[PDB]
Amino acid sequence: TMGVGLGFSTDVGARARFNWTRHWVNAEGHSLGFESEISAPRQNVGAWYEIPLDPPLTDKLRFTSGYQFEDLVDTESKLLTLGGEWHSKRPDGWQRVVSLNWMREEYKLGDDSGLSSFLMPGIGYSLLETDNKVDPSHGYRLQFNVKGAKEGLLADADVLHVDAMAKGLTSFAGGHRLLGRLQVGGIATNDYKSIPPSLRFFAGGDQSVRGYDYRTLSPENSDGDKIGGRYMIAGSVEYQYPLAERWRLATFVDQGNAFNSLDFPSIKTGVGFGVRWVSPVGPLRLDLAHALDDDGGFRLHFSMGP
Ligand SMILES: [Pt+2]
Ligand SMILES: [Pt+2]
Ligand SMILES: [Pt+2]
Ligand SMILES: [Pt+2]
Ligand SMILES: [Pt+2]
Repeated sequence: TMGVGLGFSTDVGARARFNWTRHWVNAEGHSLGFESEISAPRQNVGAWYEIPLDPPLTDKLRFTSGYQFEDLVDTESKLLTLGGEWHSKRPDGWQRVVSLNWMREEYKLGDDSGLSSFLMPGIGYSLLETDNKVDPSHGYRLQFNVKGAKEGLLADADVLHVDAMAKGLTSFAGGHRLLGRLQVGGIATNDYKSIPPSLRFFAGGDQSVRGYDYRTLSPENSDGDKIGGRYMIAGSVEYQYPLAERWRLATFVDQGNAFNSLDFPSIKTGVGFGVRWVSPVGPLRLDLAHALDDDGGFRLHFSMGP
């Protein structure tokens, strides 16, 4: 299968995606792959190899490697990664993923720098339940993921990173939709300074807290630079009114922040309204949001997501 993509976002700007899938390499049903995405603030390249186990569809190994450059707000990171995964799914729909990932990261947090490396195991569970694929009328997504590391065991620090997300949709009356969204993240450690950007948390953006620019909701250090938070929350509620076929009208309320203290979350609130269009290039969403907290102006968001 082949793929090329063009995109735009308020978050990262113009964007190009590429995919290369090779669906059968050998008699055991192995799959080969490549993918990349190029945007001004972020560029990455990736490869993957797949081996079907038994049952062929729900159990498999996927070996992967990757590179990602990221220059966002006041932090930069060159991230190199290798990994092995074992996917397995029970009839509920609960997908477990057992992973072993090694990574090396060159990073700049504010006015400093680092290079650190980790071999970290992770486990994930997912659940996805919807009615159909171009017109979903109700459904949900549950995602849970924990990874961790022990210093000495190829790690500059001890790490316990946890992230979880939940999406839900209901249609009621004559096609009136309600959309619900929650996301939480946390990392526990005894050496926060050795902890690179990829393991820290940021908030704000199209799919996070609308009304605020991408990854700007964050703790700052002594000198006033957004260096990344130990924790995050992001929640959103959206009402959609079907206005025409392929056209919906949404209004929303968002809340969220990235923060270092459970006692001072400093929750930010965004509100707004937008237009949704299921176009022949994808679900496009164009939003107008007024940030109510901090120093709030008005903001234009563009995105092409589910
Ligand atoms: Pt999977
Ligand atoms: Pt990692
Ligand atoms: Pt998600
Ligand atoms: Pt602007
Ligand atoms: Pt896209």
